[PDB]
Amino acid sequence: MKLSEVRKQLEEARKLSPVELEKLVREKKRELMELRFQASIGQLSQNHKIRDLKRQIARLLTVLNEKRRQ
RNA sequence: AGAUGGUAAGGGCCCACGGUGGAUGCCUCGGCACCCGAGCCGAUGAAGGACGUGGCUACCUGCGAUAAGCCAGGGGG
Ligand SMILES: [Mg+2]
Ligand SMILES: [Mg+2]
Ligand SMILES: [Mg+2]
Ligand SMILES: [Mg+2]
Ligand SMILES: [Mg+2]
Ligand SMILES: [Mg+2]
Ligand SMILES: [Mg+2]
Ligand SMILES: [Mg+2]
Ligand SMILES: [Mg+2]
Ligand SMILES: [Mg+2]
Ligand SMILES: [Mg+2]
Ligand SMILES: [Mg+2]
Repeated sequence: MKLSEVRKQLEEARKLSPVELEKLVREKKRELMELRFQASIGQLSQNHKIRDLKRQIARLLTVLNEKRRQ
């Protein structure tokens, strides 16, 4: 993902609530499964997408944790 | 009558060139010694592991379902 889009993800994420973070992670985890399936039948040429999503989910969960941590 | 040479199945010595083999010289990612520095970790679960972890991944390294990585500060260019 582009560095600027990462900052953007963090700012937008940091504005969210725990619950909104949970919904969004769950959606991204879903979107990853779709990607996995496509990789397995050979229809995902754009395979950088998998590394990306996995890190968005990390970043989000990382932030969720920030939120709950205090 | 007499007498003396060309035989090489193969062998031997020498010479040339090779094959095998990995000495020797040079080399060094490594080791060794001394000196200096520095010296605890663990229930906030250690040391050390198992199994995982990559779009394609046998192994090693890294990492832990947030899985060759997540956030922030500093450095660097
Ligand atoms: Mg004769
Ligand atoms: Mg002969
Ligand atoms: Mg002969
Ligand atoms: Mg002889
Ligand atoms: Mg020879
Ligand atoms: Mg020498
Ligand atoms: Mg020590
Ligand atoms: Mg350990
Ligand atoms: Mg491993
Ligand atoms: Mg990042
Ligand atoms: Mg940094
Ligand atoms: Mg920086």
